Amino acid sequence: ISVRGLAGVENVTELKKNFNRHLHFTLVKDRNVATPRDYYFALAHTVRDHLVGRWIRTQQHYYEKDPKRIYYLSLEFYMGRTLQNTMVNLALENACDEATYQLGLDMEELEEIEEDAGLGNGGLGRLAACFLDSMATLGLAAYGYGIRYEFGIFNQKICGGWQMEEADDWLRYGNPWEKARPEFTLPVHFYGRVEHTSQGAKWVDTQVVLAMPYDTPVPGYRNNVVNTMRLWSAKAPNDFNLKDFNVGGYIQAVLDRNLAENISRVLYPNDNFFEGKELRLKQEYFVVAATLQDIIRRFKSSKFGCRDPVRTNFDAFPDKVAIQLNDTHPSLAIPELMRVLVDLERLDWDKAWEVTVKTCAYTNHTVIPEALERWPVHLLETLLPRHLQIIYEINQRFLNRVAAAFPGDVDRLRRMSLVEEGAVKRINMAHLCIAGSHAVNGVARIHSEILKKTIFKDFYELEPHKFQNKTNGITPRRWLVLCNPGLAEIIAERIGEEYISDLDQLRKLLSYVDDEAFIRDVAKVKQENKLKFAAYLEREYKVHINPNSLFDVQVKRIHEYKRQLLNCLHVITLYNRIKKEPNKFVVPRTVMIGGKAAPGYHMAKMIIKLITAIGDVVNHDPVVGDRLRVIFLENYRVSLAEKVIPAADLSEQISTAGTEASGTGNMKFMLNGALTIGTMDGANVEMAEEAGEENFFIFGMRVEDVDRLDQRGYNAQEYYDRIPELRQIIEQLSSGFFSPKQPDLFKDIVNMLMHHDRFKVFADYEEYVKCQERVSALYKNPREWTRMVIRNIATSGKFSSDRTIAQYAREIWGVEPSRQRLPAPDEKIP
Amino acid sequence: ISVRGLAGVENVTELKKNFNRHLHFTLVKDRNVATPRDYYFALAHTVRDHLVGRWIRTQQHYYEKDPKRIYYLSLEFYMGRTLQNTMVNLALENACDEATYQLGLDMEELEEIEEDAGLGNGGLGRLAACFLDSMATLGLAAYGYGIRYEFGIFNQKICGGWQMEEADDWLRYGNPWEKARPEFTLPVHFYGRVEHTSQGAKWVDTQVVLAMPYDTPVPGYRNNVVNTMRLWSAKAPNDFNLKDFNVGGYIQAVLDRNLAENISRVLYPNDNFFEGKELRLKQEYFVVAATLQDIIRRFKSSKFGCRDPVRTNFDAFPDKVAIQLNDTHPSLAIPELMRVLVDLERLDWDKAWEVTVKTCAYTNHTVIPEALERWPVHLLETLLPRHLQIIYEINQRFLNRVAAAFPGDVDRLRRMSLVEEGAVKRINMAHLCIAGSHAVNGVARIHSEILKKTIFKDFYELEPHKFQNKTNGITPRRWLVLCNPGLAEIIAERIGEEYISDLDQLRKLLSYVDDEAFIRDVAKVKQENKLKFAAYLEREYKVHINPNSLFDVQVKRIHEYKRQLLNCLHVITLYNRIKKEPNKFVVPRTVMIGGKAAPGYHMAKMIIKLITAIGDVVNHDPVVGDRLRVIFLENYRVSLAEKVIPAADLSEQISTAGTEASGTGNMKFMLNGALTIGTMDGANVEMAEEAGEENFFIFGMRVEDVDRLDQRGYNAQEYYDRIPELRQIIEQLSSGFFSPKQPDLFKDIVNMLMHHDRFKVFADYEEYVKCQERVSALYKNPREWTRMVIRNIATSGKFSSDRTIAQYAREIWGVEPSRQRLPAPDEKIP
Ligand SMILES: *Cc1c(COP(=O)(O)O)cnc(C)c1O
Ligand SMILES: *Cc1c(COP(=O)(O)O)cnc(C)c1O
Ligand SMILES: O=P(O)(O)OC[C@H]1O[C@H](O)C[C@@H](O)[C@@H]1O
Ligand SMILES: O=P(O)(O)OC[C@H]1O[C@H](O)C[C@@H](O)[C@@H]1O
Repeated sequence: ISVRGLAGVENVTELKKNFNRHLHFTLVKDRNVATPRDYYFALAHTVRDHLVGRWIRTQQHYYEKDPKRIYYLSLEFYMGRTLQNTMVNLALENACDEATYQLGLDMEELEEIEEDAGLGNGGLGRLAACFLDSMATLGLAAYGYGIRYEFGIFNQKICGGWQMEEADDWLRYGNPWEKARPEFTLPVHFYGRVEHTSQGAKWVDTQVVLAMPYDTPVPGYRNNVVNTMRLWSAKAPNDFNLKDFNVGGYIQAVLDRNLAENISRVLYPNDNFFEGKELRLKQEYFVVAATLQDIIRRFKSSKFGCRDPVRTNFDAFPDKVAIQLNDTHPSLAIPELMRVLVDLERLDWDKAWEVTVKTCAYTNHTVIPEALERWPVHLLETLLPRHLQIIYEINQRFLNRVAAAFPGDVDRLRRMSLVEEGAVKRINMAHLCIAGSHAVNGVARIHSEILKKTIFKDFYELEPHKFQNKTNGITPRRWLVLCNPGLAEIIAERIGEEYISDLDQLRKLLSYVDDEAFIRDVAKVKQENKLKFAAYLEREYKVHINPNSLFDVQVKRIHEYKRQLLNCLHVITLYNRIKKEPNKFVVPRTVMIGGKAAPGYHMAKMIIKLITAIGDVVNHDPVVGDRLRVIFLENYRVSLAEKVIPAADLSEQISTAGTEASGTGNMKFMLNGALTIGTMDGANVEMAEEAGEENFFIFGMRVEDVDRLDQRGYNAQEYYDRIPELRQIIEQLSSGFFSPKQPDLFKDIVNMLMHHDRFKVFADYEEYVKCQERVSALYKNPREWTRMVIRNIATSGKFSSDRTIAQYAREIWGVEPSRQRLPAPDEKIP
Repeated sequence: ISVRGLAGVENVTELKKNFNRHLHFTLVKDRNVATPRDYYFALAHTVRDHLVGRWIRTQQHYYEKDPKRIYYLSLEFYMGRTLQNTMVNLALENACDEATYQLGLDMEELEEIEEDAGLGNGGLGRLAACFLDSMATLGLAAYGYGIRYEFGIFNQKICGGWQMEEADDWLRYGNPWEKARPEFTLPVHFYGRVEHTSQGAKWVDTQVVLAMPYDTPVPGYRNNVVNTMRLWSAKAPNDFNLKDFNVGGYIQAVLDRNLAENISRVLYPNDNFFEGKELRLKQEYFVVAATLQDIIRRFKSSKFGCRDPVRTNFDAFPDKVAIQLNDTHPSLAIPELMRVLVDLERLDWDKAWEVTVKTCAYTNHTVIPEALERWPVHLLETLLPRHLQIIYEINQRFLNRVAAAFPGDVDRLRRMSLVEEGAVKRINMAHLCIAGSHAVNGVARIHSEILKKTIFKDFYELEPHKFQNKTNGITPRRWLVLCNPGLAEIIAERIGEEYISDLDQLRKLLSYVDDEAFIRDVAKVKQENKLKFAAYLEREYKVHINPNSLFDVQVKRIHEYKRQLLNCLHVITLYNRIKKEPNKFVVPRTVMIGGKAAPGYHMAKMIIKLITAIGDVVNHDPVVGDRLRVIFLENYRVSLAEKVIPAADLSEQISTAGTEASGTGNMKFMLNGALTIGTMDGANVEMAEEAGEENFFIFGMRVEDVDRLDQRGYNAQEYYDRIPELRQIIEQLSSGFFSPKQPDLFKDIVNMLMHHDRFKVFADYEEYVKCQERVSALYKNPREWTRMVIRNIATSGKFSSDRTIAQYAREIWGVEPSRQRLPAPDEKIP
């Protein structure tokens, strides 16, 4: 059937009775009333049963051996569905497929019922999920720590061409994967004040919110390692949240509990944009405060909570603990770790600081200013009084270091401060992270260099040793084996199965680049994938596409820097050329654009309306026929990504050079048989460098050209003046060609493009359509297109998150990865 | 070990492996980290496994045979713990005891970990729980319908002698008994307006709240019948509760969902007191609206949703459905049933009314005016516009009936109206229930008569056939076998086990009233029970009592009508007499008073403070020694009741004649070997009538005397003037003898007692202490005390809820009870 494992005789039988056990005992139903949803839960519980045995022994193991623990703090974990992925990593897919078949059910149909765990916005949240899978696969004693939001990223609905947001109640029917652990509930403090008494400061008169943990298993790939992802839930204490007496109402007091619990209710839907709301800041401290207590508790036990030197010496803390900051969101971990060590454990400042800097590491994800976390001091002052005091003290000592290193450089002092003066004083969280971490890293080589040359130049000059680079990557398991079994199978037919946990081996496919059978096969799976997607489209969304056309897709969050607008300009150009010479042949294309816009991002929502507007015109023009279709992929999410990427021919990674830190969707497309048209931005550079620029469609300005243009001054009018095709499009938008009933509907877009384009869209237009012509030319030659595809796939190995993690492990965390199978799952009950 | 069933070889082994299965697979723990709480859950899941098989077949059965269904609507279901009760009804107690023993655990210790299901206030809520058990035991196709509050009755804490309320988060660790059924979620409407168009009225522009059901199994006693208790939870739709667009905030919109969901958040802690809050009215419509849709859906299927006459003829509705109203709380079921039949199903008014009256029945629980539900019309007008219109129309037609029956009786017309004029117009819910129900019943013979003679006299004259009586009762399973296995065993040694489901057979114990061994045994179990309670007291609450003293206990909600105050006056009297003649012998007593006061009931909370105040003085007076102890039983609830009642010698049921409708605690004490000192009120009359007034300690005014006194005019000063002992007590309270630091602390109590005593406490004082002397005299003669106890126990059979239900079944519901074992639980999987 494929290498989805063995469909053993004993195990298919075992699976079936357990499926029935759960349907009866767990779901309390009987075959005559069970619905596809009940069937999905019976299977889910059956699959979950197979990894609890391994989960327990993996955790017990770490307790016995006591290795260095890796804590990955992130406010986002974009997990997606977990049924299939678990089957894959446990080599249970074929057996389950067989068993459910014999039970007379379609597994694929049941998989579609599982709700996505959308606890993320985009890149940052998905990176964290890929990292978790890789860390488990490399046998690291790693824990994912975050917030269990009851409402993840909103579900997007397109009404009248506009985006409509609606609550993502992903827990409505329950989550069979998580395991509530009320018994490990911890208290977290807010507000209050600071008392300076005799021997130390005291954080007093605080409001308490409880943090209840929920554990979700993270199985490695076929090695029997099952790590833990612990998500915190907010819970109100029963006392003061009732006991602070003297009139108010008993009923009201109970109803008001949903005020402390609102902390974990919803994820902020902002991608690469900072919103200084109090609720956000509370979420950030909540995950940090709770997580640290858990970290120290585990440390206090270790082998020190037995003997060792005997005296809670936190000198070994950094040797046993490593906490990674996914961006600046969990940055309060730095002052919080100090608060505990100094205030509670009573270590002297300097010893505490040494421990802190040595166990923390920060990962930066973007260079755009509006994405930078700068919290107003009045907010920190009110909510976390003691932490503000600690930050000021950290700032005081750090600046003194700078003054001593650069005597008389007074501007450098204000530039590097963690405290920013002005309208309102703010705390620069990124500066806090650099100072309290022993390693700071970019997510792609060019991004890492830009940090050193630009944004954090002063910091780099101060401590050059801190700055590193760790190019992102994706997990080959979910992003290849799981979403594209067809491609995975043909690859395995030639080079084996070891590449799933050793992607570098894909290089061996280079020697089949002229193989006639392989070329035919690679081309065949892509065709089958396109056919399956085209079908899904009519199935779930309804209104036909042509599977023979080139599948041009751009899927990612809607941003001005991602330039979905530049994609739009090309689409309109194609249309206009067809309308000019109707009876001329052009390569057919289905351009698919999908993504979510943050609710308050007006421009982004205006762009979604433009895309659908273009589609309304283009898709109903009889002269165009089936040569050009414009489709807006609704509710883009992980599960939707697993469907479109395998069916894509052209991947669009066209951000303005220097704005996309790395990107990961790009890598997803490369490994799945799509060719890339993009700019020399983020990881695109390392991808073209790995595949050879000849096998990539690079166009536009490089970083240097962008900067030259800024010195000069960017004037969009010039481009409008010298390019008639560009002019024609802008006047079409301005006159209502795309919005008849509301002719001035797109005035904001035109106004912006002509007068305040921060991402110089017009500047890359000419080179962009010229380059698009080149891809169309190559698509006309199937054999050569496929051969170039083989060159990309065979060369994408460097982009596996296993490689990224192995580097973090060795160069930051100080641990050694291991592909050693944990001693089976085998029963056992001590 | 006792007759807690057989401890079979095959079944004790089977239990143990399943206990381990769950500990591993369900709890995801391993013996080395499992805590008593984990052990309790493994056992709970193991026990729950044994009744799912029976649950499924019982329900499937009713679907096949299609008998008349009984729907018990109640806003309260005071369930308590369910582990032991399930073991008892499934004859699993000994096997579980054995198995857990072999696993090296104490079952009793694990039982104590289960949280009470406190979804009730007192009598009314517990009656509903006893009824559910009896209905299952008598094999009736009955369903309990209510609200799944996430916060039940508050947990009471005594601080400084004052009651402190704190949230009852009974779901914190989860509920292994319930089964969420998200797939049967229903929509419920609120607000909106009424549109009168061409063919009928339309309820329009309504706010929608979803009702999600949770099913809990209700096993009958050893007959393999497992009925269902369905509790509704409020859930916000994802749409409008987000989709009603045009600024407000996306985050805020999501946070605001906890506004529609506040409907099922907390139970109103009012016992026999009406609070006209909107939230309450919403809870009342919510349970009614959701439940009815479920009832009709099941009816539409029946055997009509196949064939029968063919044409949704609701003429057979009353033949297939019976809905019982537990008080007036679910009274909106009457107009709601009409709304559906008329507005949605389009039946003519008269046909709809006929169906409605014929399927509904109302149970009244009290005669005090402040407990009566009179909803302001402006509230119904805003929240349920169409229902108000229907009520007015029902009122119009009913009054016309009255006018036609009593021509010219204009006062009778205003007196009987469902609408009350005055300050604000209100809707008398009790009048609504009488008019739209075919049967109205009291809960005790005297209460039932009072309804006919007083409160509902006019209604009785109009339709004498509606009014009935159904004396309350309690379940012998939880209230004897479960809480007092020792007494149950010795009874079974003589007369067998058939009495557990046929309590009348207790009469056979009358022939052992002179049996020397029995007298010794009955006396022995009571001593063992007292010893176990005295221990529990020091264990969990700490500060000694003497097990040889008479255990004088009064446990029920704190009310002015229950007269805990009269109990207090006696306690102080005892104290004062001892202080007068210290070296005189008096029978030792431990008087225990326990109960919860509604948060806003100032007097009730003042009484709790008085009780603890008396204890502070009495319990620390060296001259008193161990002869007199005053203890306030904290957090009285079902689980606490199962501990004190079996250990009681004297039961206090001293309400003012004519105020306690029936009472049920009284019956609990009678069946458990306690003698009763009380007034001729509620069921007390039927109890003394059953045991013989000679075996009861009756004192005080009868109803007639109370009324004579009211004609005359009650003057408390008279009693104060003629009774020196009474005078001495009042002046002690007034001068601070019981409150040194705050001498005027109890001025409200004294003021009330002397000037506004609605329950004439002083009037029953003399006869009360005189009578208390008589019980002390009899306690001095162990043999005779025990013999009188045997007379009460042997004669309590009439007070089993099986008898009550059998009567409801035959005289109201029109169904026949059956003690037929359902065809085993046996596997099966169709
Ligand atoms: C991989 C992924 C992303 C990131 O895409 P980029 O093109 O790097 O912005 C965003 N959303 C989802 C659903 C993803 O799977
Ligand atoms: C039986 C019971 C009641 C009712 O007691 P009465 O004396 O009839 O008021 C109240 N609360 C609990 C805990 C009960 O078990
Ligand atoms: O003790 P910590 O590491 O917090 O948690 C360890 C626990 O993790 C998971 O919930 C699985 C469970 O078997 C294990 O006992
Ligand atoms: O169809 P209704 O009567 O609503 O519910 C019937 C269901 O009740 C319970 O949840 C047990 C389950 O086995 C049964 O199928």
